[PDB]
Amino acid sequence: NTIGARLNRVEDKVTQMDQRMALIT
Amino acid sequence: SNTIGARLNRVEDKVTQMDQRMALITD
Amino acid sequence: NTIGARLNRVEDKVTQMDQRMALIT
Repeated sequence: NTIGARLNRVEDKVTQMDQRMALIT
Repeated sequence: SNTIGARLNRVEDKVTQMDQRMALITD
Repeated sequence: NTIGARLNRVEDKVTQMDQRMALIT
């Protein structure tokens, strides 16, 4: 897959883990 | 070893493992 | 912005959150 595609996928994922975080801690 | 591409690789590895450990912290 | 800054910002975020998880497990 493309770097453009991969980069986007990781920016959102980090964003998702951050929200799972926020709801706990 | 340090192109945007090689570093992307590392950052997705870290993200992958981090996402699992996370299932142990919360849903 | 650029692909470089975007990768930097994401490394930045991943790093901050790893230290937060490292405290727990």
